[PDB]
Amino acid sequence: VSSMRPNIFLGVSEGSAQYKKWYYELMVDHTEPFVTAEATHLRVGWASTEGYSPYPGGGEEWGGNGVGDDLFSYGFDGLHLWSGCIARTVSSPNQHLLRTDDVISCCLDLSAPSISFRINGQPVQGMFENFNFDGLFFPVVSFSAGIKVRFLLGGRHGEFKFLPPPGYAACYEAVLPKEKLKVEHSREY
Amino acid sequence: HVSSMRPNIFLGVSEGSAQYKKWYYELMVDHTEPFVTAEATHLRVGWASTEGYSPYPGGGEEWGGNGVGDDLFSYGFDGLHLWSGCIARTVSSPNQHLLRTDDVISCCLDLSAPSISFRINGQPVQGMFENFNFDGLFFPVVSFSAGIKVRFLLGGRHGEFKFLPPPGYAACYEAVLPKEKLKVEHSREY
Repeated sequence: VSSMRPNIFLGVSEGSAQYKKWYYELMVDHTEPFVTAEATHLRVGWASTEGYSPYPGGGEEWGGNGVGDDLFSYGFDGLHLWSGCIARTVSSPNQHLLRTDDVISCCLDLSAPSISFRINGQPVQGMFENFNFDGLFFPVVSFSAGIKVRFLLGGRHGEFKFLPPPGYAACYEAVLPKEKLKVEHSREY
Repeated sequence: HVSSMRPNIFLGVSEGSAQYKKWYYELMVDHTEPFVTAEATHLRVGWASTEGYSPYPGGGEEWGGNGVGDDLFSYGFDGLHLWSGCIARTVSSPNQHLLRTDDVISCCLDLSAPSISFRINGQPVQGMFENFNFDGLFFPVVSFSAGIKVRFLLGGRHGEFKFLPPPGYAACYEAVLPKEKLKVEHSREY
């Protein structure tokens, strides 16, 4: 499984009076038809830097693993929410596994805290809430071979298809000052 | 304009056993564009240190994905020049040229010297990096403009070298953390 993420890192510093509600969308451009359902993986959501792999000297690195396959990430696959390698079904209109032209809205509310999703503008009935966190969250997607997706982070270069829920800010605005917005892709060698 | 790639191989000094202090990999250039006037190209390969990561709140540190040699924590070669701190140092080699299709660049990191040196199509590049501080962990890295296609040859089954590493050098592939899978990360402007 491959993974992609932008360089957008969201957290709370107590007393900083930060913006705490963040929104982005993912558009699915292509999935592979001629592959089996067990060989297909497409999940989108959020992950925490607390899930990084440790290195000598206190270093920590993103592992690029499947969204929801650990205790520090939270994914949606169209039918299910994933966390801790466990899937749970959630309802949405016309619910289906993620496919070409789906637009997934991803919501992170660090004041709750909560994570929720929309599919093609419509609420997904089921959320993650009151999870403990100790790190920074980033948008993330994981996918099997040949799948093509794009982050829509807001603004001229990734316009949202849907209006964010009240109180939510566009993820592109959270880039660190002086850094350029970039997308990182991880794949097995 | 410029993208960057790296494997998850991190090389550094420790107080433990250190049979291998000299590390080697190759980069194969699969495609560069022939000469065109409407665009300038960029292709640099070498090494970077985690000390060049960008700091984030809470002590986080992230790879910036910037051009190799565009800061004081990375060390790049482009066929004609070595780059560090955004400055180019002219070096020489036989049959000299900016990197092009089918070039194989050897990259060498010697943590005992310390030094970073290069070969091009098997021949030594005359001019190396030597009088640098080498704090942090080093990783192979490449930076390139759009449409350029390159591959790391790190050693191991999936990336055999075209040339023998110089005496005393070990393949980067051997330094993967034992619980990690070998992956390549690609950074691109959004």
